[PDB]
Amino acid sequence: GRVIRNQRKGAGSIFTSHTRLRQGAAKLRTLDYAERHGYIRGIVKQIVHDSGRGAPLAKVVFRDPYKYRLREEIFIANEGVHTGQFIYAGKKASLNVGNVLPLGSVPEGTIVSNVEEKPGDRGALARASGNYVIIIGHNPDENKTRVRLPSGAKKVISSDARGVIGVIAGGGRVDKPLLKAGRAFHKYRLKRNSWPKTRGVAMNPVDHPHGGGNHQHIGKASTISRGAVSGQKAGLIAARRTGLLRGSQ
RNA sequence: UAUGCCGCCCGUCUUGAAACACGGACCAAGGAGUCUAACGUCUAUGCGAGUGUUUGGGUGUAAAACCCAUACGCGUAAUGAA
RNA sequence: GCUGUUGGGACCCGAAAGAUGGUGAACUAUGCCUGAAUAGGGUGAAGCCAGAGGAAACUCUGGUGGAGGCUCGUAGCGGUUCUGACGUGCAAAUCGAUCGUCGAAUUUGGGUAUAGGGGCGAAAGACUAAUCGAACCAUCUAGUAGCUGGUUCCUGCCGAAGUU
RNA sequence: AUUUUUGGUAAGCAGAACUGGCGAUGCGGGAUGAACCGAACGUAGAGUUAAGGUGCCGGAAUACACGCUCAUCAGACACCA
RNA sequence: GAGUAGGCAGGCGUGGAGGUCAGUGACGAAGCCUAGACCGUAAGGUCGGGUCGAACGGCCUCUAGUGCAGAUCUUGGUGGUAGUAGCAAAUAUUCAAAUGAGAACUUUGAAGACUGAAGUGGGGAAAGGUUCCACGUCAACAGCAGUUGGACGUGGGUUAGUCGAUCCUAAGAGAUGGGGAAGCUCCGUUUCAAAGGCCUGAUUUUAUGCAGGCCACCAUCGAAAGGGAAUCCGGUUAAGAUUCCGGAACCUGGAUAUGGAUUCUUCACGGUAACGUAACUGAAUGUGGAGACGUCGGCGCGAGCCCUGGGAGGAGUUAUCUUUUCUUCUUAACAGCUUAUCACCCCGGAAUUGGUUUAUCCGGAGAUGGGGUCUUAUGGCUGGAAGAGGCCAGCACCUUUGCUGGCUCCGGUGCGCUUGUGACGGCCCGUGAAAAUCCACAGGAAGGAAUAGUUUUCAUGCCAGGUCGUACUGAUAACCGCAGCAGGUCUCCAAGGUGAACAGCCUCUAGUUGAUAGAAUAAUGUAGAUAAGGGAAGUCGGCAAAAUAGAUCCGUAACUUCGGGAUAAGGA
RNA sequence: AAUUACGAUCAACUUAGAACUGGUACGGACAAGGGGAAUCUGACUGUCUAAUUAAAACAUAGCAUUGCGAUGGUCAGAAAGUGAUGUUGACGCAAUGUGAUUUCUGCCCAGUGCUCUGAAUGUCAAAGUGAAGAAAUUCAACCAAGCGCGGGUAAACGGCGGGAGUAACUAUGACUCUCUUAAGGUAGCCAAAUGCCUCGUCAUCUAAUUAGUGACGCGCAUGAAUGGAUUAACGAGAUUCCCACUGUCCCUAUCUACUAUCUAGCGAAACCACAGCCAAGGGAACGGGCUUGGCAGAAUCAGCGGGGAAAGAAGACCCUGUUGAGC
RNA sequence: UUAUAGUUUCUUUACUUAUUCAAUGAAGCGGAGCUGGAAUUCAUUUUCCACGUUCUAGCAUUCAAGGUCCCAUUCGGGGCUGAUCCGGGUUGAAGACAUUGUCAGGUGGGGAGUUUGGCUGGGGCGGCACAUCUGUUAAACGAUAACGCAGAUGUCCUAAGGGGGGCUCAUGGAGAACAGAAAUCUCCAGUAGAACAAAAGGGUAAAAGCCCCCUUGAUUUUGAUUUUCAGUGUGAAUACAAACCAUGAAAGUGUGGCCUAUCGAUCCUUUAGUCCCUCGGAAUUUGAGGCUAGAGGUGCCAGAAAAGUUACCACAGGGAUAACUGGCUUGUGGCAGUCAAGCGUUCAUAGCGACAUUGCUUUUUGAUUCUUCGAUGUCGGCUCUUCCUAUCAUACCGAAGCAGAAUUCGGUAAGCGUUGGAUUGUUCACCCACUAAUAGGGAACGUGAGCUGGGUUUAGACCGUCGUGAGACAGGUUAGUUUUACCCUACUGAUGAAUGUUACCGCAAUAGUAAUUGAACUUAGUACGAGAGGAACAGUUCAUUCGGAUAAUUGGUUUUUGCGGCUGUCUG
Repeated sequence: GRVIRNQRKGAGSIFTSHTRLRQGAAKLRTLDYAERHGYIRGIVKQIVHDSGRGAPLAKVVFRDPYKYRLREEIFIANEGVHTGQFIYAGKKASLNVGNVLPLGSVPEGTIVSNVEEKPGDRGALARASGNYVIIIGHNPDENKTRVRLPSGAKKVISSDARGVIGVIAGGGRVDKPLLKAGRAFHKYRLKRNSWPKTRGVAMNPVDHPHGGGNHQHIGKASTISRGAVSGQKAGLIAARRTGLLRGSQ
């Protein structure tokens, strides 16, 4: 049998990200002395689009404390952030929308975003459109704060891990229907080559573990094991359950 | 050449080919049981309880011919797993 | 020395295959980069302007505008039917009429990436240089064949088997 | 293929027994035919016959003898139509 | 005395080998040809005749790549079919002369035609590679012909500071440090690297040591369509020209001396202001701009073309008519002075809400109104530049060249066509490259005066611009398809009429008139057509064809996701 | 200074309106929709079998499910100081299914599969542990994961036909039992592209209909995202009927051009054992040749498609082969 | 008992330094000290308590201030602060876990390799005719086949083996309380009609059977022999011999079952035997290996280790073998007789016909496998010719339960014709309608270089059922390339040398041949008939189907491009 679409996506020839039209790596400015001990003021110089990503990027000009420059940094604009407004990044920075303070230096119940998994990561969590973390709990004894992720999972991050206050802008983007194929086409054309997906069942048995038959049908269980080899996984990997539930998910 | 009578197209597989079975338009040339190691039978030749010079040496008119020691193979004893 | 046996290309010619190591994206497939190309019409979306009606709630009219993976149709791109032409052709896929579509999921040049149990696939086992249910080149290789075909002078004598 | 013989409606079908043939076989005859009849074959001459025939084709009695048959679908040589 | 498969024996023939016949042979070896002969049951042998020209044989033995009709055998050659099939799509040729041995095909003239500016026009890209052009020539090729040719023979021809390449980066490809791998080499291109360059004077030790000091996540390749320093006109050759010549520019790199401008504390002044003027210091470093960008719909402007008027020339028609049919009347880069949407500035203080677009946006973060500032795209005029080019007339000139003079002017118009563009607007879960390169500012390092010095962002002046490509076709004959193949192959420019129109049909410019021809008009074909009456009865099936059709007015159903259906239908 | 709705001038083509006129002609050539009533099916535009299939197949938006919070998920690499996603972060990435909108999406974890805040020891490898021995060694308990056992799960694969009798009356909706493991096909739909019988039966369309449509349903073998029932618009899709139209036909005819034909020139190929008259006979059971008859006269031209079991290609169907390949 | 600190022995934590994951251009880490403002126990040697920037889209870069030495006080350049000291651990996670290495268990069609019996009236589905046994086939020795017939085996038995001894079995008859058809008892007959483990056959009467007594010949050693047969194996059997036993008074009999079936190689493993041999430098004991006889098994039974699928398919072959024709056959189908119980008022036969029975045909379907697998183009229709007659109509006849008309049954007879449509691809079928009638057939199931391509049967696709699945379906559905004649013959037409030349006019061998059917008027409302209905020959007039001509007329055709008209454009 052939190597499946799924299998040869990871070889990464044509399936690589379309990265010409993008502004750059959206990160928080590196964890440094000024952010540890005080905070730096930055100016939201412009708020720009980014291709394959449905959340505006806030290009915010900071200074260089050590040499005479203006180190420009590319953020993911929180909703209500505007042009020329002052962003404040550090431990001592005030609790306003746009500001970058460590989760330890923040009260409980805050709606934070662009959070770090490790301290000095420069943003990992709640980075997509209309998504945010809720800082549930705390503990200064073994300084590690409890947080609730957009997936609804509770994690425990260090107190020195930073995050930007408010929700990430561009929310409700998914609640409009994409519409007539071409909208999807154009959406995908600037992220990746993962579009118009052929159904394994509609292929020949060479091409997919679903192929063949005188009727289109999977034939055996679509719930595949976790221990299934890299090449065997087509359907639902390590499916705890299946089917449409009644009442609440 | 005429005349009387006779005479299906060869090769092939086949129980059975003139075959409505296969190859063949025609011609020239090329074109298919070989050599080798090891053996069975039968026969010729030598020597014959022996036999085999030629791996090697000596020699040479020089890949020839001629000469030759010690082994070695086989035979001269079989039967037993031993 | 004839005959015979076995291993060797083993009387000669013949597979579909398999293995090793290499060469192809000048065709077509998909993505990316950087370019280019597409008359004239129909219908008349939002936004906008002026009217009329009614106690009010609110409802009707005319114009404007110029939307649409809208629509007719040219170039273009395609290939439905004629099961037309041709079918030892113009051509190893063309010709003519008829037709699909024609501002986008469009058409396309150059550059660049993906190489064979691999690619690529809006999925037909499709396409990957007229080659694809596993490309092409060389080698292993004179592959093997209980199977087909062939197997070259004369005369003389003898003369079978299809059964255990 | 005659004879014995199983299956089968049957078969130029399938399968046996003994023998003889074709295969591997020309020749005379049954018009023609692998198998039937007669005979098996160096090259010739002469003579005589086999099976089969002797109106004409066609070598050979339109021979002899006793009967039968007249068909507007005569009949005519075994295997064999 | 038969005989397949098969066995065995006796011989026939071939290439070589040892021996022998003191073999044959240029007075003719071998080979081949022979309705001549003889021997042999046969395989075969022997002889005569011819052709030919250099070797060959009998016999006794040795040895083998040793004997052919078949293998859809191999290679090479040859046939019958057969002077047959055929050489029939791109509308089409015809008369005369010339040339020549020879003309349907060549050259010229004259007709008649076609392509019809989405072309059979004029350039190019990739590809080819001399096909370009001249002379000589026709054995081969151009499926007829050939005097012709993209053929054949010998030559000639491609001129660059400005066009490209060269440079920059794009998707990417790739050394390096390193790490993997038995190894071929694989990963990665900023990484767990000690990863060199920049300028000022110095100080004049036949020119070498300083420091003002700075600055550093770092090869290279990658576009003849992206980014990009700078060229235009006229003429010129058999064939080249944005290159040659003539005239005029411009750019970059470097040198420098005058003119200017600035300078009594020196780095200019003016305007309230937007900003202006010929200049009018400016290191490190930092900052910002340009390079730098979608697509579409209408709208304004510009250039070119199209239509069109008067006048100055020439040509065509003229039995009749026509103040008319045709045609020339053109202005490059570059330099100047000027020229505008937009934006901005001052005065002013708006509701009785005004200004205003085709499109409804704008105004107390200051409208309207009055007056100003700028971008110079774009136009105007001028210089270029009339001497050029064009259209003429008169005069000669043996050749080959001329000489002389004249006109080259003034309009108008637009939902026109192409095209550049400016300000807007619709669209997006799509918001539509980067780098080289260049500039500007912030900044204030350093330097600099008046009886002599500053400044090269301005004016003039001086010098240099290498290397490679450059001809030609770009296709119904130059590229790929075995070929001079009805196929395929990327673009640019684009006239008149009809008409909505770049549709179809006809013409102008320019280009071809090439596709074997002549005769005759049977069958059957192929591509076009028409048919009385009936009207799907044909047929698997209304396949094929017929009918309908543009525009204007009238009218428009079920159903509906309320957008449609819709050009419904049905009429005039 | 006395104070209106007005002149001069130049200039395109748009639509109205009337008259006149013709062999009722006028988008005069060119150009240029046939339309209507239904069913099946896919919502639509889009895409592919270059060279026999353009479709109802693929895609699609919508819907649903599954995995994953990075010391990760899916995937790559012989390896690695290696890589894709990822210049990414759940409104994301990855993996499936169904296929617009409307309406709904039932029941079944017994089986296969997947998963787990589930329980022991039922196994339970190597290394380790202990016993015996002179050692090699044999024997024992301890034994990780997974299996096994227990739960969860069907928009996971799938299944859901269930099957009998009694009873008003004349065909039975009340009783009764046993369930194929778990449930017994629910709402719906149909002789449907799924119905064998089948040309089902009834109606309708026709003079006549194995066709069409609408109903009926113990449905050989319909059915709920292996989606079921609708469904406007769309379709070079499959099908039926009607009107217009016609050489499709009754029934053929005629015309044009280019062929064919003849000529000059140039000039192939396929195929070919030898060849080329029949009838019967026998025969590898369908002869050009054989036997017996019929017969039979040079050279041939244009047609033709009866024959040459004509040509094209070592049947691709079927079998065999101790021959392979994709799956 | 613990009080030595002499190892992890096992489990609960901790340390950084290996290993590990990040990030920065390795800037600010850690500890302490200042200033805190303060903690109040109280101004401290006590321990809790921060360390310069926030309304605003500006700016922040070349060490300035004080202080100290040099510059002889020119020029400025330098020390420390400004900005706290010390440790040089860049920062932070993670940590002896993970990572990696090796080995081990699980999972692993993602992937690789390979397999997927045989016989066979084609394969497959069945079956076992594949190893065996009885009877029959089997043709009186033996041997003998088929998917021939009726059956059987993969076991069972310490007694159902061995010996000996007593008795007689099936069944019937007559009889004895309960007791009867059947419980037990007695006698009489009783050639086996019983019994002997099974299948069947053979065998057996003081036994081989049934009852009783004792045993283990169902033992040891190896050889020869018979059947199958190669005179191999295996199995079974026979007869002795040499040992040891059993029984019996003994003769004797006994090496498993009364006889004919009941079973299995090498290699491997395991057991029995034997003071055995070997382990090769020499000893011993384990251990292993040998020697002789068993057992664990191959049922495909002389003994591979083995699942599908292909409608995407492939190669070598095969007419040894299927799907079509043809050939023998004729069951089956179709047609036709003989006999005649009877049906038909009566009446066998006008017309039919039971029970039987003899055929003929090759338009069905089978049976077979002879031809073809280096292909004979595989259904139906369209077209077209010819033939068969088993006659639907027509011609002329005979018969009748024939009055007429109508119909039925036959004869000669294939001359003559035998249709138009709806649905279906269909052949077949079924309806409507006209006709004189709408008979049946053949000719490679006529006819594809004649067409068509609906069906069938390649590849795409959908549904149902089946399959875990790939896939399957002679189930349904839709889309799906139909090639070549120019050769010979045949056929149709067209020439033609030679009969001294040429011309005209003829004859006729042979071959062909063609006409067809209906209606209407009259006969005639006549015959016939109770009536109702209702003929026929003769005499006319027209039609259908066919054929051969012909073009006056009618219609069609138009390149007569004959005339006229009309549009677009070009020729002023």
